[PDB]
Amino acid sequence: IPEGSLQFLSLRASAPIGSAISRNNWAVTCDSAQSGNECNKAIDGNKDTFWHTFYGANGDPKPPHTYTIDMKTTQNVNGLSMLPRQDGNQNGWIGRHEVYLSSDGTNWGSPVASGSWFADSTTKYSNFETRPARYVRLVAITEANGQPWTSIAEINVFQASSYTAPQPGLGRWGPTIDLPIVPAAAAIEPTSGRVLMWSSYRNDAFGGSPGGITLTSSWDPSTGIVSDRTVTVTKHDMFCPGISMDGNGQIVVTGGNDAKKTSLYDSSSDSWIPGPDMQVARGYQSSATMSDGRVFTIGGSWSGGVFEKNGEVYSPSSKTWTSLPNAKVNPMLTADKQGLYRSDNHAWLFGWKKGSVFQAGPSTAMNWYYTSGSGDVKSAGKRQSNRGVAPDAMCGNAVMYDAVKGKILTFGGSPDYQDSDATTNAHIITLGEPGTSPNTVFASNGLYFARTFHTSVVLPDGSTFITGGQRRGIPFEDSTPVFTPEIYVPEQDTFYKQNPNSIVRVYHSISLLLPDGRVFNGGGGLCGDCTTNHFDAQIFTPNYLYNSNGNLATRPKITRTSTQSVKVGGRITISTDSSISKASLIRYGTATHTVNTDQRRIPLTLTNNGGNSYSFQVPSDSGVALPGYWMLFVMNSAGVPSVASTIRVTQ
Ligand SMILES: [Ca+2]
Ligand SMILES: [Ca+2]
Repeated sequence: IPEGSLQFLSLRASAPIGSAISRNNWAVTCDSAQSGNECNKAIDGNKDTFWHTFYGANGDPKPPHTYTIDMKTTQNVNGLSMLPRQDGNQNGWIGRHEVYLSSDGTNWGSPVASGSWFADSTTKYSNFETRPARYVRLVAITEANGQPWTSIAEINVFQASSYTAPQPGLGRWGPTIDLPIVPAAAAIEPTSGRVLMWSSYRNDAFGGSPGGITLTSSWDPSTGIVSDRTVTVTKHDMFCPGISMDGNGQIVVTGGNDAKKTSLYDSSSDSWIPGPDMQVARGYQSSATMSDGRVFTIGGSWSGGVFEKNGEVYSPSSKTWTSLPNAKVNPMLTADKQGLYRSDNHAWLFGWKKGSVFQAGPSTAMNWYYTSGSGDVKSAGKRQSNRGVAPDAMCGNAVMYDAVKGKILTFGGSPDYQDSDATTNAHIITLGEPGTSPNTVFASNGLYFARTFHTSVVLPDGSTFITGGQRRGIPFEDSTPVFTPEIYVPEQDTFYKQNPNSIVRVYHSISLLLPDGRVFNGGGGLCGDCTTNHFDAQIFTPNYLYNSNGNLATRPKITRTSTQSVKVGGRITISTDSSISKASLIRYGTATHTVNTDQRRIPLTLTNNGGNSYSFQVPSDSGVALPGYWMLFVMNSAGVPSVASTIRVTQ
């Protein structure tokens, strides 16, 4: 008996890592309950009985509706589950919701989790960081269909095996954002400032695949609202696509199950529209935006035949894909045990000067790709250090934290895509002109924790946040998880462990830098009726946003910008509320399968005009300052960043 049905495009939701707390001694209360649908009906163990708020003769009071639990004793709570009514009737199904924890039952504080649950009969979960509590409260903000009622067939609360208070100075995890989909792919859509999330659909528990369906949702940081899941017949089964945000700011998704399809996200109408078909079938490949705004892609797993997966280029202006057969994929293949099926997967691509694209790995061999004529490829040497040659690092990460100096930090990964041990390998690559072999050195003493399928983002201050993953790569399995994130600080050539989280983020997980300076980490799974589909995300707040007291630090503010669009080499003048010491530009990102070829950081050279007025010039080379949308951050002497000001860079 699987969860849900094909009719609803259902998937089993992942539970927290813990056990259900005995409810025999619980005292429950609700804002209202119809006779016959008492509040204790949600804790009687009968899936066919449910609590239901007032209706009919008692009137139809609208939400919010609340369910409060007194567990009588303190427990280390890390989640809750909600089983909706199972009679086919949808009245009362909870949509938008919030979860609160309390030690006294009177001070509930702020929600430990909030978001929106999908409208179907499957068991829903709200998983969050462990916290001692005697009382738990679930608030239904809206009903799945906008109706006045709230109902619950069974509600449970989970306890972790232990609790350890977070250490001061190492950041903080929370809250959890509950979603109606597994965010397997995501991006920060620049025109709206929202986190766009999407996934494909498949569930062998039902069989008979629908075909070409894309499920999408979004989270707005300014309102905290998670939009309802949308089902689009894109005729593009993604699952393992390439993703880029072009020079104009449009999200371009390529290949996957439907190997030659291209889908574009039209931001003005919040919808996926068809793009031109690629010339070659590809899956698990990376794509990268170029200095001229075009998008380059190479690799594509294996296909029944003898068609090579050499490079090709997309033009947003002519809406065409053109093969670049001489931009050969062979030089970048790893020695994966599975051969061509995996050897060209997830290349560490970076658009660079004069239409070139640098490939930093995962293969030991690094290469330069060219896009003039029918393409070209030139060796850039091997990723290495005084410690030796770096081994193939499939699903390791690569982040360009200082584009002006050509700095790329690489870390983690394993020799084979699956069933192999990850390593602590980490390197710093310093890019020069196309065609030259960059110098490479080891980053500090490597990662604290070996990991693969982990994700990462460059932060406003130039540091790189690294999170999730597992010690041994096993897609869809939440084994050997790494719960402690790490931050690399370049000026100190040092890695720092941060406070750990409670949710496993492995294969199919993502991370993105939010405009407000925090990190959005979520997803993982997408395996039908499996127990590892994570329908959520969590926020990580870096230490730079907290003062010594534990409260939010005062942030510098950008009170004015002379323009919001500038050509490469151009100048922008700004005004701040107080003196600042540094500034940076971070390109908006996209993410899936550990790949993010869109993010990068440019340290800005400031000019002090006095009176808290500063100006800066955007790098003249579009290979460094890739066209598209960027986030402008200013930092004070204490290292605290402002929230981002959106800037569009053009040619
Ligand atoms: Ca019941
Ligand atoms: Ca929009």
